[PDB]
Amino acid sequence: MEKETGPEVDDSKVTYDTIQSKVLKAVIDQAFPRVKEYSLNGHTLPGQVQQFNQVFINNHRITPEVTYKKINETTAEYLMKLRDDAHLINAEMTVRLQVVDNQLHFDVTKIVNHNQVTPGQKIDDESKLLSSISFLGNALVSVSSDQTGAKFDGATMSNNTHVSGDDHIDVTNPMKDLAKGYMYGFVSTDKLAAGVWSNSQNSYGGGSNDWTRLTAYKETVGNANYVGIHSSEWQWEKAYKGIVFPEYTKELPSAKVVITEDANADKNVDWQDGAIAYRSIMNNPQGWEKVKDITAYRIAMNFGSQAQNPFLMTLDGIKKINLHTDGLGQGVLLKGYGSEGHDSGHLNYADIGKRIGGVEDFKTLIEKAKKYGAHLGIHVNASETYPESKYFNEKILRKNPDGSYSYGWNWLDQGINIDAAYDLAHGRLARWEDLKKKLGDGLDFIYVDVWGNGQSGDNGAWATHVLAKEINKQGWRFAIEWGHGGEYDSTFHHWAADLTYGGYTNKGINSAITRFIRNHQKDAWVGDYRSYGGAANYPLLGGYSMKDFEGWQGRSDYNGYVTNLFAHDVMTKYFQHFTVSKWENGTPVTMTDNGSTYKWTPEMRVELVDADNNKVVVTRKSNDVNSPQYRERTVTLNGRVIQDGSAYLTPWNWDANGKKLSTDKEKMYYFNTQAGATTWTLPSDWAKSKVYLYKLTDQGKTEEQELTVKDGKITLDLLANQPYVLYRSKQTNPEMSWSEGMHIYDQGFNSGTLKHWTISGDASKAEIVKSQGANDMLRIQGNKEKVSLTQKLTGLKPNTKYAVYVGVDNRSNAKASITVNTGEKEVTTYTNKSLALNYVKAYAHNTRRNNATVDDTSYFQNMYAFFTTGADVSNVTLTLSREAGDEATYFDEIRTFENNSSMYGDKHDTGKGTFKQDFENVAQGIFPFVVGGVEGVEDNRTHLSEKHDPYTQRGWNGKKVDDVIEGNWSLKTNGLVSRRNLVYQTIPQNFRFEAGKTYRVTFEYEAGSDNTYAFVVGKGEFQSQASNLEMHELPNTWTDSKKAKKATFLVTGAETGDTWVGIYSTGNASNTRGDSGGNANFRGYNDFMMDNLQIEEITLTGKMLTE
Ligand SMILES: CC(=O)N[C@H]1/C(=N/OC(=O)Nc2ccccc2)O[C@H](CO)[C@H](O)[C@@H]1O[C@@H]1O[C@H](CO)[C@H](O)[C@H](O)[C@H]1O
Ligand SMILES: [Ca+2]
Ligand SMILES: [Ca+2]
Ligand SMILES: [Ca+2]
Repeated sequence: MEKETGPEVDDSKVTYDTIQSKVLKAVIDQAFPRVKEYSLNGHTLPGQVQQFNQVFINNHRITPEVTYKKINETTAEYLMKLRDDAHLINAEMTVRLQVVDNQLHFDVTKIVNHNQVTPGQKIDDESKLLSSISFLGNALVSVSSDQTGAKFDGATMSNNTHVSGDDHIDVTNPMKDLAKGYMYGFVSTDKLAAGVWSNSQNSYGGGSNDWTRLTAYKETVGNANYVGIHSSEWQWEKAYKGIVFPEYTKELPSAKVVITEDANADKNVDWQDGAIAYRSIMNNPQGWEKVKDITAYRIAMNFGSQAQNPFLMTLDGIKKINLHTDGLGQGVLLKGYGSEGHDSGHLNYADIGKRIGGVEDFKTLIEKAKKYGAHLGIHVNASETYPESKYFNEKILRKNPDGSYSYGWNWLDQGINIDAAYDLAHGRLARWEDLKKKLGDGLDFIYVDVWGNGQSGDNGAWATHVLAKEINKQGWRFAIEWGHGGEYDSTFHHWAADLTYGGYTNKGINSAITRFIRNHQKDAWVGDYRSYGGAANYPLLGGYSMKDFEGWQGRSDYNGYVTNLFAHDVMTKYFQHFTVSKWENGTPVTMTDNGSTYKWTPEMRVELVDADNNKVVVTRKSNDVNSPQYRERTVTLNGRVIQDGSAYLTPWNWDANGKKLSTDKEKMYYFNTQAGATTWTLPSDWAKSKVYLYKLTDQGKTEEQELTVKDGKITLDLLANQPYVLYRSKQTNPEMSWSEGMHIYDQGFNSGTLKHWTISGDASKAEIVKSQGANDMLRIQGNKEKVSLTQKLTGLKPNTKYAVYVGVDNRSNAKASITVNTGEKEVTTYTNKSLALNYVKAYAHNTRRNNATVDDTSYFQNMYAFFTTGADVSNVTLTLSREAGDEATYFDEIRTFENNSSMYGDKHDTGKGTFKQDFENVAQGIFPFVVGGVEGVEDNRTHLSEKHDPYTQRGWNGKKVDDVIEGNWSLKTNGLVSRRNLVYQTIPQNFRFEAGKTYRVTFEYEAGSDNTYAFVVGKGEFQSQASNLEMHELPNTWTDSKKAKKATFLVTGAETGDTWVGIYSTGNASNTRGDSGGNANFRGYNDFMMDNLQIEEITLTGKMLTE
């Protein structure tokens, strides 16, 4: 390429002024808000050297009519009149340039559109809107090829672990053309560096063209090439289908430059200096300060009406983690906080799940969690909804150009995508406000699922910023799913933090520049996941690795959750207590993974600092990618080694909420992923002290040991993959108030003792044991007389209807019971040997082998009693008991909660009389049924359907069957045809067909197809040697009827006491009547609904004897 030339600059007709602080001077044009050049400490950086007195308004070139006033020594103002009659532009904007020390601020301080526009109202011509303002062509700062050390460094979005988003370009003549959007951009010489920020929500496209708030441009002036950094286009008045968006969607344009000399004392001036300085001018995502102390993220899941994780139970998990981590902070995402659980009731943010304890128990959880530094978040959706939701309406639904619905997720029900732009223009904000009003203060984060994939239309930079602002205004921190989502406002990205998702192309932000700037503010990065290669092959800063134990994607591994916190997250979070100050890359390496062989340049040393001038240095032990030392680091703190390879001994000087610890609460954590002795030098303020070591378990600090300090050093030869904590004085474990608010002490058997139970009988026959999944359970076995355990139920309300259940898995034929005595009345329920395996994926005692109770299976099911308090609630007791037997009964979870069911002879309490279930007051689940094995262990596609006329009912969008037969609730199964398996069944603990007695079972049902579902009678454990079943295939209920049909069956209890009834998915094909896809799913061809179940004990007389 030949040396390049361009026009020289004739400034004979230009009048310049200067504005200046004590350190920075800017030469500015009086004709237009342009900076010609900057001076700081006798060094210079150009701005926009060649005048370009044009702006682009609505993508039309306009020569503004400008008037100027120098306001004061640092500040100048420009009034810019904008007129283009052909394009209906008639407006004016005011711009200020202001120097603040080493910063230059560019602000549009006022915009007036002389066209009539009313936010929230119709506009008849959208071209009358003043929708975009661009000052592209006027660089805010630049560097010239004639300057020594001239370089540009910029970041773009990459989520591919093989491909850095960063460009590093020497500014030379000749050089390659450059006209490109960037998220972050720096220019520098050997003397000065500059960074640029803008609030522009411009996009040039997806991928690396998105979040492009800056544009870099090469311009040749005379014999020199300049690379300048411009703000990209800003947005202003916008509409959707003629409806002008709310005023809050308009944010005045702003940009800033910062200019700096060496800022990290390396005696070199480069982008890193600019990046340090940039932290003073940048936006900061709201809530970022919390991130560094949220060490233990996870999800607690509810789904399908089951109430797997009631709000108050989540507090007990918080207490386990508080003990086991010795007080590290937590972040629990409540996926299924609303409606019937996860993926129910979307858009109605304020509909806090009633079956998990409602707003009252949510409020208690938020408040009580504060002292454990445990922050709660919720999962919401702003992209799709279901007929059941209050906010389902034709107007909000997304339609394709052809008029068809854009169908969304199908799982419990068939959802339809919403039009997010319509939503914004029609009151979305108020839905957040309603949640805030109902819930109150103290919620930490809103995680918006799906958003950023386009299901709801535009989910790009501008639309995301608007959404985030609505959430942030309520006091909530923003979190999103995708690695590429929410770059401006997010603090957490699920597919960055859960390293398993998506594979190597779909991870966190692969940018050294961006991570240097923002590592401490968000979990948005590339973590250690060797099989992805590139940046994910042992990042020096770590990166959040999220696992779970409360039901998300079936996850239940408590011990592995904790090991993972210490293996990845403790050091990741340690670094976030500092800001990056220096970043050094090594020589390129060659890697082969994921179907390619490629080059990657790794970081070899990263330094960080804090406001106390502590210095952390992280060094990769080798640049050789084929050496084990490539995947090892050293970490020093003020030169003292705190990590070396597999082991660390790291200080922690912050409480669970991030507050500075008192001196006597300062501690160190030890963790080593390998066996072997390690030796550590103590800091001077430990070297002469006594030192005590504790093994951390789910019981807190254990196995106290005083260490021998020799020559200021300690040596630790401890268990691999086991956390320990060290202190300078003896420590104890506090009272945890297990299960506070739940009316009973420790109902998950987490406290290591049964001493708070009153035990009647031989106490040696009751003990806490661990399941095959390491989950604690009460076990009674080997007893020749009854064994009972009793507690008072505390804190109840007088004259109030309650439910209580215990989870029970009985391997004995002996009676295992739950009994409540209110003082005035006693009620009891029992089970003999359990006969139904547990298929609920989000429940910790499902039958997946790794969750198994014993013998590789789980038959846990909730065993209920229903009672009513009297006037005095000072002596209400709960007793778990077991009659004599050699085999074991296992119990876990005793939940007592308000309930208004009337199942027993039209009365609430457990007792005699005709059994009825109208599904209107279900405590949880699908009682008296339990989900069967039709889908295996799954987020079962059977739940309690909620009415929303007309959308849930026959006729809407051609629906063939009602979701709800009577009242507000029914029992719905979505699409589980042709499975040759049991959809659900009663169990004796929930309804016992007594030996030799006959019952009339009646219900109303909808069925979309003939003989796809059957009513069945069985006994004992169902086996799909297949079990004998009495089979009654059911006809469709709509081709010859305007409503649900009534079914009636006689059932006699087997002498073995183990008779049950249920609904079975036959082998027959369903009939979608020529419909397909979403229409076929929506319309209910493949569905079954039940309501108004009655089971009446009868004596067969007269014509009953004929059938
Ligand atoms: C998918 C996922 O991990 N989470 C939820 C979700 N994410 O949005 C997507 O677009 N996901 C996606 C990922 C890969 C390929 C296609 C799509 O969206 C869903 C709602 O649209 C749903 O909530 C996803 O979670 C699943 O939820 C079901 C129950 O509805 C079930 O619990 C699954 O185990 C979850 O992964
Ligand atoms: Ca430097
Ligand atoms: Ca009903
Ligand atoms: Ca539903």
